[PDB]
Amino acid sequence: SFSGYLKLTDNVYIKNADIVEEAKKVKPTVVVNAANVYLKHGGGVAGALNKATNNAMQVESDDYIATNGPLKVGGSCVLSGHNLAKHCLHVVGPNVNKGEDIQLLKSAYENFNQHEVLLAPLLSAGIFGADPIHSLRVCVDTVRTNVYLAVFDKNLYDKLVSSF
Ligand SMILES: CS(=O)(=O)Nc1cccc([C@@H](CC(=O)O)NC(=O)c2ncnc3[nH]ccc23)c1
Repeated sequence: SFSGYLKLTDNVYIKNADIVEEAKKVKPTVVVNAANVYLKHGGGVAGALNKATNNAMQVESDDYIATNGPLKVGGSCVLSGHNLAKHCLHVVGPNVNKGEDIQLLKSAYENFNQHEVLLAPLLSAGIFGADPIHSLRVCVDTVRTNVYLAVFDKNLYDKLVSSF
């Protein structure tokens, strides 16, 4: 039920929207979380998604980590979407502020290819420290499935479209 999106390519779409509000409106099959390897959803997209689930996402994530250990940078896991989606694909993009290799951003986007359609943020952008224009280019050049990108900041949305 996605609406108001601008088509960038055959499979990539973009909208100036809060991913939490977009998830509550659409209730997609898959919402992507901008996760860290420990699934500690403190801030950014992860903190906002977890807060919308009344912390049920953090409780579920802590049990997952206790059983399986941390994810790899560039890796992912599928957990419940709670009240936002059927599923949440927790994807770990490299955190540039922590010295993580930006080359892992392509591996992180490759996780999207296991799902026919997804609502997602730009990986590694925001508090993760990477250039969002770079993140959109890697998204477009890596993801082959249908991805609906929610870009929170209006000025960033405008720059992303103008420079595409
Ligand atoms: C530094 S920047 O990436 O160019 N600018 C930026 C400006 C404002 C925000 C951001 C990042 C910050 C971050 O969550 O780590 N936000 C998002 O990517 C985002 N996207 C969709 N829906 C959302 N709901 C809550 C956050 C959010 C980034």
